Amino acid sequence: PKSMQCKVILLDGSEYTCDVEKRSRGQVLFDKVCEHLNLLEKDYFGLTYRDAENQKNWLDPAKEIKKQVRSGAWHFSFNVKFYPPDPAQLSEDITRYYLCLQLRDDIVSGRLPCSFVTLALLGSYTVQSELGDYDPDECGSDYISEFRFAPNHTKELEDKVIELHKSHRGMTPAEAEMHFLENAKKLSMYGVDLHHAKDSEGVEIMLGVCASGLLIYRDRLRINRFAWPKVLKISYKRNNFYIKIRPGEFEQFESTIGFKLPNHRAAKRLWKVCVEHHTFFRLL
Ligand SMILES: N#Cc1ccc(CNCc2ccc(F)cc2)cc1
Repeated sequence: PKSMQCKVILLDGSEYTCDVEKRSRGQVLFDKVCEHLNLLEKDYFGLTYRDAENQKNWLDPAKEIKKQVRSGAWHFSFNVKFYPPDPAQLSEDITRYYLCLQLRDDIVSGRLPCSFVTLALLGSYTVQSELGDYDPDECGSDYISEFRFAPNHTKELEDKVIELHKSHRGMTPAEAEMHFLENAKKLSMYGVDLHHAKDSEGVEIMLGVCASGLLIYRDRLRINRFAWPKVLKISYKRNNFYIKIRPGEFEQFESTIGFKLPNHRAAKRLWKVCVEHHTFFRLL
């Protein structure tokens, strides 16, 4: 029985390598990675790969791996797929730990914008979880942490992390990670998957996919939001993406809203993530 080597970048930046049968469905690999991570609350997570166009794609666990990666390498990343709106409701601390690792990368990458003070507060909880209580012996007036906290590090940010870290004496790792998540979950771009698009007039917008629905970002002035329960049907056709909205009270007709995506693959990608979010957060 012929087996393919898989490589998976884990959220701590390490590599997990395993072999699966070449006709294996995505679930086979995902189960091996989750067992490696001692992760039981698996439903929030998934594997991504990079396509022939270098776009991030979710590996569909119900479909053959080979039919997805096609001509590319069996190289994947382990990621959060569904960001829980209330991380305190997760059963296990280790689930919150992996969600923290994802969010740290969302911040450093700049996908999750964050004020100076929130960058410092999140960094201070991470340090507290991983190193424990503040130690002046580890940090002089000129201290720079090995921890990546932000898309652009400054000395002022390092100092503020230390100042807040001093205030967390006696905090345990699960406690610190829960505080991290209580702050992170409030950020306006928390768990938002952003997609470049044009409206039915050709104006550049962003479509954001998240627990609370589909967000349209026209710019700092005018942001529309469609809660998932208001959405009856998501479709795509060529480069176009459409949402069918429930009729409003006393309105005779449903309303269909149309967007232009970069190409057909990008319309299909957006359709699939919206459908998956709609289903997940309907049931969660
Ligand atoms: N410079 C340099 C340099 C960078 C990376 C590596 C090893 N990368 C392994 C790896 C590949 C694909 C994958 F998905 C997971 C892990 C070695 C040297």
